This record gives sequence, structure tokens and C-alpha cells, in this order.
Amino acid sequence: KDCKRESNTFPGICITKPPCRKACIREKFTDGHCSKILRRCLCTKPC
Amino acid sequence: KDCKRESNTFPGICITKPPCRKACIREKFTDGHCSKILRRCLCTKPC
Amino acid sequence: KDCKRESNTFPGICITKPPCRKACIREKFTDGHCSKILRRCLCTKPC
Amino acid sequence: KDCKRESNTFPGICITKPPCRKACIREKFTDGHCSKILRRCLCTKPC
Amino acid sequence: AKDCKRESNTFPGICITKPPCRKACIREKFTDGHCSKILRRCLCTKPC
Amino acid sequence: AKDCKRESNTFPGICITKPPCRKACIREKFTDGHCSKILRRCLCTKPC
Ligand SMILES: CCCCCC(=O)OC[C@H](COP(=O)(O)O)OC(=O)CCCCC
Ligand SMILES: CCCCCC(=O)OC[C@H](COP(=O)(O)O)OC(=O)CCCCC
Ligand SMILES: CCCCCC(=O)OC[C@H](COP(=O)(O)O)OC(=O)CCCCC
Ligand SMILES: CCCCCC(=O)OC[C@H](COP(=O)(O)O)OC(=O)CCCCC
Ligand SMILES: CCCCCC(=O)OC[C@H](COP(=O)(O)O)OC(=O)CCCCC
Ligand SMILES: CCCCCC(=O)OC[C@H](COP(=O)(O)O)OC(=O)CCCCC
Repeated sequence: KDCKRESNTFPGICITKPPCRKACIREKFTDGHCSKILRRCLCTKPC
Repeated sequence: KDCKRESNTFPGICITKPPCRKACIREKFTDGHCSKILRRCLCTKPC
Repeated sequence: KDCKRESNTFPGICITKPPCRKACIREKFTDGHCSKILRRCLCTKPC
Repeated sequence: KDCKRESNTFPGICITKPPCRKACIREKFTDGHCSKILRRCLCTKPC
Repeated sequence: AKDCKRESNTFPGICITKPPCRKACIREKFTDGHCSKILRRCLCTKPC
Repeated sequence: AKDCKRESNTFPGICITKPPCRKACIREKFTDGHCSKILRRCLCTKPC
């Protein structure tokens, strides 16, 4: 399974995936996705 | 902030910290804690 | 474009699409999706 | 519960209701109202 | 002589419905308040 | 925070430049006035 950490750079409410993914790759993770409930951008990468 | 990944070795319900921390350090993380709701053992390490 | 209405039969909170789609098809709509903040099951069909 | 979808015939910006309702009734809905931010004309009808 | 008007100095966030804006504006000693339809500011009004 | 604003009751015609509007508004016991950008109304301003 992957490691996960909230994005430090993504601003505002996480609505769609691509912007979150882009922030997370800029933060040297491999993907990102919006949290379904709190709408935070969560980055993921192999641990 | 630290990365998080659920423990792959901790059995059953996460009640207190020490057993989860011990499992997570064996998995080469630096700490572990119980998730307050689902009672999963969550390993943490800098990433 | 499609008309949209909240599901009358979907119980609980909308987490993933397929359970919502299933309920919406039961109600004679063609698809369903989760609303992003309130997590409602919203059915869609041709108007 | 009413079905909703954007007017296909209402031109321009929805400021007040009557012109949107009128367009929506022409489109065989039963009412219309402006959306708050985008100022779309949204038609509604029993579904 | 229409009413005097200015933006609420206490209403937070986006003005969506009228009652919360009117409530803020009466606390500021105006007689009413309403959301501006385009910018969604809470605007207070009073005879003046 | 911002001043109260109200259309002038005495300013005739269309608001082109500020000084004639400011002068009419001070007569009306406001502290300033200015032209609205599109409709070219003379808008008077004063603390609420
Ligand atoms: C598919 C297009 C229309 C329906 C979309 C919808 O209902 O939102 C997706 C919902 C969840 O909502 P969001 O992830 O917040 O967009 O359910 C899923 O199946 C995604 C599952 C988890 C994805 C990781
Ligand atoms: C009934 C006679 C006409 C009154 C016109 C009016 O109410 O303004 C139009 C409103 C405009 O929206 P507001 O920002 O709420 O003023 O839209 C509606 O259709 C009502 C509900 C949705 C609000 C967008
Ligand atoms: C009527 C309650 C909805 C919340 C406040 C409101 O009156 O209208 C907001 C509208 C939604 O109005 P509804 O169609 O009823 O959902 O949407 C927007 O903000 C802009 C466009 C996107 C969605 C239409
Ligand atoms: C006639 C309906 C009841 C009261 C008036 C009203 O509709 O709301 C105040 C209006 C609405 O516009 P906003 O305040 O920007 O929302 O203010 C004006 O711009 C007109 C002032 C006059 C100069 C343009
Ligand atoms: C309302 C005028 C106030 C200030 C002067 C101005 O705005 O320039 C236009 C002036 C205004 O004159 P009046 O309309 O007579 O007031 O010249 C014209 O009338 C031609 C337009 C014909 C309009 C009927
Ligand atoms: C930013 C304020 C809103 C604009 C209204 C205003 O200031 O009224 C005066 C007008 C405004 O006209 P605009 O160019 O359209 O802004 O300016 C003048 O030319 C007067 C010269 C002397 C002083 C400007």
C-alpha cells in the first residue's frame, strides 16, 4: 500500500482530482486525490 | 508532516499506542498510533 | 441534458457511485452520482 | 421532490426570476429560478 | 431619496440567502440587508 | 467600515466629473460624492 500525506501546497477545496494530483507530483509524490468527506487534497506515494 | 500507512502486521483492534508503535517500528516506520474511529493501526514516518 | 433529483430510496451517505446508480435505476432514472460536499445520492435522467 | 436542469432557451444572465420561469414553462417545466453565483436559469418540475 | 447603503462589516463569507445578511445588517443598526446578486456581498440599507 | 452611499436628490443630469457631484452632495449634508461608472449617477457618501 502507498504512504499518504495531505498536500502542503494545494489551495482551497479539493473538487476534482487532476489539480490535486499535480500539486502532489510537484511535492514529489506519485498521485493525489480528494478526500471524499473533508475535501482535502491527499498525496500518495510508495512508502 | 509525517507520511501515514496502515500497518500490514498489526492484528485485530487498535486499543492503545505501544503495541501499534512496536508493530510499525518493525515495519521500519518511526511511530504508530490508533485511528480514533476505525481503530486501525496507522504507521507514520517522515517522507 | 439530463434532469437531476435526489434519490428517494438511497439510504445513508453517498460514498461511491455504483450503490447510488443502483438506487437511481430502481427509481427509473438512468444514472446517479454523489454530491461532493453533502454526499447526497443524485439521480439523473433524460428530461 | 422536483427534477432540475439548466434552461436550454434562456439567453444571457439570470438576474430576476420571471423571465427564467417563463422560459422554463415554455420548455414544459413548471418553474424556474436563478442560480446564485453563475446566474444560470434553472428549470424545475415534478419528476 | 432611496436608502443609504453599504457593505456589512460583520457578515462573513459568501452571501447566499437573505436572512443571515439581514440579521447581520440589523445588528449593525441598519433596517435591512440583502445579497448583491452578482458579487454575493451582504449589503446593508437604511433610510438616511 | 466603508461610507454609506446614496444617490443625490438634487444633482441634475448625468454625472461626468466628480467636483459638481461632490458639491451637490455636500449641499445635501454628505461628505463627498462621486460618479457611478456605467449609469453615471451622482452617488453621495458619508459615514453611517
Ligand atoms: C463517475 C462520474 C459520475 C459520478 C461521480 C460520483 O458519484 O462521485 C464519485 C463518487 C465519490 O465522489 P468524489 O470522489 O468526491 O468525487 O463515487 C465514486 O464511485 C468514486 C469512488 C472512489 C474514487 C477513488
Ligand atoms: C417572484 C418575482 C420575481 C422575484 C425575482 C427574484 O427573486 O430574483 C431572482 C432570484 C435571484 O437570486 P438572489 O441572489 O437570491 O436574489 O432568483 C430566483 O429565481 C429566486 C431563487 C433563486 C435565487 C438565485
Ligand atoms: C436553491 C438553493 C441552492 C443554493 C443557493 C441558490 O439559490 O442557488 C445556487 C445555485 C443552485 O440553485 P439550485 O438549482 O436549486 O441548486 O447554484 C449556484 O450557486 C451557481 C450555479 C451552479 C448550480 C446551479
Ligand atoms: C425596487 C426593489 C426594492 C428595493 C431596491 C432593490 O432592488 O435593491 C437595491 C438595489 C439592488 O442592487 P444591489 O444593491 O447591488 O444588490 O441597489 C441598486 O443598485 C439600486 C439603487 C438605485 C440606483 C441604481
Ligand atoms: C441628462 C443630461 C444631463 C447632463 C448633460 C448630458 O448628459 O449630455 C446630454 C445632453 C442632455 O440634455 P438633456 O437631455 O435635455 O438633459 O444633451 C442631450 O440632451 C442629448 C441627449 C438627448 C437626451 C434626451
Ligand atoms: C473611483 C471613484 C468612482 C468613479 C467616480 C468618480 O470619481 O467621479 C468622478 C469622475 C469619474 O469618471 P470615471 O472616469 O468613469 O471613473 O472622474 C472625473 O473625471 C472627475 C475629475 C476630478 C476627480 C476624479
